Amino acid sequence: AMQFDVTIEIPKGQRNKYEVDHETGRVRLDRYLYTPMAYPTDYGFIEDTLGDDGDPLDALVLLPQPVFPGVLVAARPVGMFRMVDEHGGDDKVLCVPAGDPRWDHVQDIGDVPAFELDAIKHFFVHYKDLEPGKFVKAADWVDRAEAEAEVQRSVERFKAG
Amino acid sequence: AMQFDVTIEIPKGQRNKYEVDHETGRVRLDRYLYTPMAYPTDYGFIEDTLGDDGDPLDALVLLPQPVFPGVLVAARPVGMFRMVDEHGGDDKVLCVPAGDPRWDHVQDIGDVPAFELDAIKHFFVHYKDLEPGKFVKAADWVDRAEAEAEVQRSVERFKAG
Amino acid sequence: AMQFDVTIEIPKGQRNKYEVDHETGRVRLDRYLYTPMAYPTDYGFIEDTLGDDGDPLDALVLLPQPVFPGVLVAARPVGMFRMVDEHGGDDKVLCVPAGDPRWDHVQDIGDVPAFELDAIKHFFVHYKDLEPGKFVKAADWVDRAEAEAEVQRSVERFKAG
Amino acid sequence: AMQFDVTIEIPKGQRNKYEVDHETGRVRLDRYLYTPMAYPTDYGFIEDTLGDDGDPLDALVLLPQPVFPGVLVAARPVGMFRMVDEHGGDDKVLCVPAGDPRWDHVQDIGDVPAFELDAIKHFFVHYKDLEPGKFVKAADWVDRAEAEAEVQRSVERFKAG
Amino acid sequence: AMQFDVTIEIPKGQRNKYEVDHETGRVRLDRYLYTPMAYPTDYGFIEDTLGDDGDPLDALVLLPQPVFPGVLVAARPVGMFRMVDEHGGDDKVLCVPAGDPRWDHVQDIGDVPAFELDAIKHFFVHYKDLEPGKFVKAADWVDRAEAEAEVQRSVERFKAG
Amino acid sequence: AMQFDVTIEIPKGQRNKYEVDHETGRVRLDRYLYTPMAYPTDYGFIEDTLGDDGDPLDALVLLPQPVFPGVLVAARPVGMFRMVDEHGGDDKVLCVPAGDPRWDHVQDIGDVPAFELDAIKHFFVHYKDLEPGKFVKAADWVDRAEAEAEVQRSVERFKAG
Ligand SMILES: c1ccc(-n2cccc2-c2nc(N3CC3)nc(N3CC3)n2)cc1
Ligand SMILES: c1ccc(-n2cccc2-c2nc(N3CC3)nc(N3CC3)n2)cc1
Ligand SMILES: c1ccc(-n2cccc2-c2nc(N3CC3)nc(N3CC3)n2)cc1
Ligand SMILES: c1ccc(-n2cccc2-c2nc(N3CC3)nc(N3CC3)n2)cc1
Ligand SMILES: c1ccc(-n2cccc2-c2nc(N3CC3)nc(N3CC3)n2)cc1
Ligand SMILES: c1ccc(-n2cccc2-c2nc(N3CC3)nc(N3CC3)n2)cc1
Repeated sequence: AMQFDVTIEIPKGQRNKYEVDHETGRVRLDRYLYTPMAYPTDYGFIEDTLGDDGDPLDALVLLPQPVFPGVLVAARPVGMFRMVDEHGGDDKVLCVPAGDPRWDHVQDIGDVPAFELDAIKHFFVHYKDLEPGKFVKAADWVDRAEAEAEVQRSVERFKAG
Repeated sequence: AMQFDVTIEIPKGQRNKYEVDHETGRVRLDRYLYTPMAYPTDYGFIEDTLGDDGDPLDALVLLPQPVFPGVLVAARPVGMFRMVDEHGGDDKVLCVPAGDPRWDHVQDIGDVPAFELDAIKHFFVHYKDLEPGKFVKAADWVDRAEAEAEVQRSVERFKAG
Repeated sequence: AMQFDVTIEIPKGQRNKYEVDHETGRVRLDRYLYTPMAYPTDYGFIEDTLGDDGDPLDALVLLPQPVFPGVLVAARPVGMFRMVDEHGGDDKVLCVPAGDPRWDHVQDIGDVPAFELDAIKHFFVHYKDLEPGKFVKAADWVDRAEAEAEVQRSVERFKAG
Repeated sequence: AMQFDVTIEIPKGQRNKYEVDHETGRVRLDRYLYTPMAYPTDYGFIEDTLGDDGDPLDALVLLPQPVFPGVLVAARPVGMFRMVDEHGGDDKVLCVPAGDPRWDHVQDIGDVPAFELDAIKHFFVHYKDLEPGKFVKAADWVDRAEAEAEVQRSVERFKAG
Repeated sequence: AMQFDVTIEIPKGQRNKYEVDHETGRVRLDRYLYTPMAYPTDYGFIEDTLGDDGDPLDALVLLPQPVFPGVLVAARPVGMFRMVDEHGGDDKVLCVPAGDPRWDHVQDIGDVPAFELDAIKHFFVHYKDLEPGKFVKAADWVDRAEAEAEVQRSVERFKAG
Repeated sequence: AMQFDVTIEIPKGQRNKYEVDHETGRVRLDRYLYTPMAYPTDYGFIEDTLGDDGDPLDALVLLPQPVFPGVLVAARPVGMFRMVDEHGGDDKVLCVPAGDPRWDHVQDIGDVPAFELDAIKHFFVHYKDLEPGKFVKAADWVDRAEAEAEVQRSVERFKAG
């Protein structure tokens, strides 16, 4: 089964948006969000990847308790959230903790409840509503096979360099 | 100057929606919100009032640090958020702490920054997006004179009974 | 379907053990726990009940986010944790929030994962290990039909008085 | 040994100052403190007392973990902090949890370390520095015998009424 | 306009005092404060500077929500807090987040309210009261032009080396 | 007196178990604990050591307020918790903050109260009860002289390499 390390930038329930400077590895505060919304899951990027937009591939990790910015988590994909914004393509791979038997019944996107997927969709659709010249469109949930394919080629793109 | 006590139901930054049973005075959990949003200010109702919808008049209080559910706060109005939802009319009076000199430059709705008012508007417009058969419309900010008038008549309505 | 109000005494993740004085309705700190353990779910009692030990019937409520001590929650039973301690019988009804469609797939004790039930069992078995003259025994999970029966007779016992 | 119930108004580490309305029993926010200071211990008043200033006798309770406003704690005195402010006399009885063997080596004011007593003194001396027309003077730590005497007469004063 | 990166050592509302080892870049706990006081703003140092005392130039950053130790924040100066302690000179540049339109009305020290500046002054004047052989004196607020000048020469001093 | 730097991995009161990758220095989430237990003290490892099991020597640090993962703390030993688990030997040195006069009365294991040592023992004995093929045995508290000896040889082992 596929497995990778996700560096968590943003803990769940945060209104601060943290980034990592990929040159130095330092955590940076991007901004305090302009809307009254909180990140629905722990958010980060997959280590040693180069995604479809020239930045590392983003990842959502379902955790029982949040972690701190900069922490590594061994994760496995169960699906992916596909979206296009002002950057360009900006897809997020949905993951669970790898090697944890408490998440063994979550194998594909159908195993995740609709209310949770709807909530995650709602965040990314609406969190930049009050920022001018920033939108999102083409929001769509896809299965694990599609998620594994995008991880695979993002590792290939990274190795070429 | 006008002054009243607000019973805070919901602290700022909460995703739990608390109500008060007005018969008993007990705090009740209404629901965990279906959207990934947090209450932008401390939220409650004005004591000894009966609003335009047959329930007590709601109030938003700007606090530097949040309080707990059930706590009283002496407040004064600076404006009001006017809205209509599935209940009917459901206006919220915007307030600051009374007798605190740190809020003396906030006297009317123009003194509150646009980014804060936009954020408060955004919460109430979008927080019930994933609940079916629940909407809001006619969202509008009004000045202190209009807010003081609605408080005044809500006290009259309450005394008649 | 059966439904009742649970008054939450202890939030999830707390090491403080709160009780309610049933004469006054006041929240009281019983004690800070002697073991390094935290309450695995939100813990309280069902209103207007008199259980098999002469005190109100205890209840465990599965919540996504914890509440404060004294808060009411409309709940429905899905099972029960049966145990005997130094008090005598001391059963806890396992519940979920009533009227919430996100918990509709949890109807009986089989729908709750083993890891969660094992964790809840582990707390009540071990949390009084360092308190002398305090034990527990006969720890056992039972189904909803058994839970509904104990609620039913505890309401009957309460009405007789 | 002497024992009494303390109603905790203010948790440890808080910058919000809560009071209780003694007519209704409701918790009220007095104010957010003007200095960058936090309450060094859990703070409240002893139930059914009338102190040397016409209000209930205040109490500081040493707890391992803080509680919520309005919670009762069975406590026993080990000393008292004597002070005079703009109100008049305003003494605070230092207490530990009663019936807890982990506090059995704390019997009198000498058993409490100097650094903790100095820190508690520092709070009450300096927390109203930026509020005009508010001071404190005659700050002094006294032993348990003196504390027990003030509790005793404050109960007598309360019973006369 | 002037702009720089501040590495936040201490979040707002903390009683732990963190430092950074400038050789390694590791966060270190200096000490738990001896007084019952909390840091009034987020506190750190400006990257790539060498101040008037041979250490990096300290900075206070006004944030709506606190960050974690080690996080970078792009900031711009609006003033400076001038003080002398047992180290020697130990000035702190007051900043707001750069490129955030919500702070555009804060351009100079006059735009910051007196209550906030008084509170920040109060912390640094009193937080070492219970530490022997440690004082502060010559506490004074100065404008942006003075702050920009000290940043400018601290960058020059750093480049010389 | 002996003194060393402890890198804190796990803050007190956490159910997340963090490790450090000793190759990179990155913090990693090992797992969310399977039992409803929280870490009784701040937990980490001593820098530049190689213990009796081929990994760095673990350390428990008594702090008044918890720190974040990755933070350095100058500590001194007062005792050691000796235990054998599925790894092999896995001893933990009990420490207090070095150069802090508030901990000067804690010099050896006898100065630490029995309730605290019992609680720490209880955590490590029971926290892996629900993980299969994981046990602990030979749990025993030893004095400072024994702790200093194990630190001494773990530094020797580290220097050989
Ligand atoms: C499927 C996927 C996720 C969830 N879900 C939503 C909120 C929390 C969870 C959750 N949370 C957990 N853990 C670690 C405590 N486990 C699961 N399980 C697959 C059975 N689900 C429920 C069903
Ligand atoms: C006008 C009204 C509110 C705000 N505002 C937005 C977030 C926090 C505040 C705030 N917060 C405070 N306090 C108590 C710490 N005071 C004020 N002032 C009127 C000057 N504003 C700023 C300007
Ligand atoms: C069955 C029962 C409970 C859980 N469980 C364990 C931790 C959190 C949950 C949980 N949490 C949630 N909510 C409100 C966010 N929903 C559910 N679901 C029935 C599908 N489960 C998972 C499966
Ligand atoms: C005497 C009195 C108080 C303290 N002290 C200061 C901070 C925490 C404590 C404290 N905290 C505790 N508990 C419950 C965890 N127990 C004690 N003991 C009397 C031995 N002290 C230490 C010595
Ligand atoms: C001037 C400078 C600072 C403040 N002040 C004090 C506490 C919070 C604030 C504050 N907080 C905010 N944000 C981000 C939420 N914005 C501002 N504004 C310049 C209008 N002020 C108020 C007026
Ligand atoms: C001996 C060793 C530890 C403790 N103890 C247990 C919980 C907190 C403490 C504690 N906590 C503290 N600090 C920093 C606030 N100081 C001490 N003292 C040696 C006197 N003890 C009490 C007695």
